[PDB]
Amino acid sequence: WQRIQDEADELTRRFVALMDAGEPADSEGAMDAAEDHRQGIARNHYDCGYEMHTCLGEMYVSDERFTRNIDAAKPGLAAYMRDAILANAVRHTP
Repeated sequence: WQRIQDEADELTRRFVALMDAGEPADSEGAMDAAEDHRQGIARNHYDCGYEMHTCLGEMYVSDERFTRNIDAAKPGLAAYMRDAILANAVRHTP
């Protein structure tokens, strides 16, 4: 497919779908999604990096430039995602 963009968009729906259920971002399914999230991100470049994952959490809310674009497809998804990243990361490394 060579389309390394639509794949990321599947995650948003996947994460957002969690919001729809209002599951706990610490949901194994959600967190497992975090594992998938990290796996797909790291797979594109670099490798294991829970820390680099935490770094993206910043843009998911920091720098109104990125926050504004991400959350544009759903309100508050950015804030919720930040919660998602750390919980998965924390069970691995607090």
